[PDB]
Order: sequence, then structure tokens, then C-alpha cells
Amino acid sequence: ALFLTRNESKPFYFIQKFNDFFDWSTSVFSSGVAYILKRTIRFVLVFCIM
Repeated sequence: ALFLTRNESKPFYFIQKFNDFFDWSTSVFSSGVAYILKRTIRFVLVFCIM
């Protein structure tokens, strides 16, 4: 609350590339989560095999 600006400005160009990389990473993560939740039984068996 002391020093943290509400609006963060001037992001680094590599960080901005990192931000898009992390964004598509979380998109693929959400897709994988949806695929796993679609078929529970196989991943339960995967956990047992693990």
C-alpha cells in the first residue's frame, strides 16, 4: 500500500514477449485442464499408475 503504483508503465520488451509467452502458456494450461476434466477415468488411472 505504501509503494505500489496503480498503473504500471514502460514494460520491458522482453517482458512483454514474456507476457505473451506466459499468456499462451496459461491458455494451453486451461485447454489441458478442460481436456482432463472431460475424461476423468483415464487420468485417475494415470494417477494410480504414478
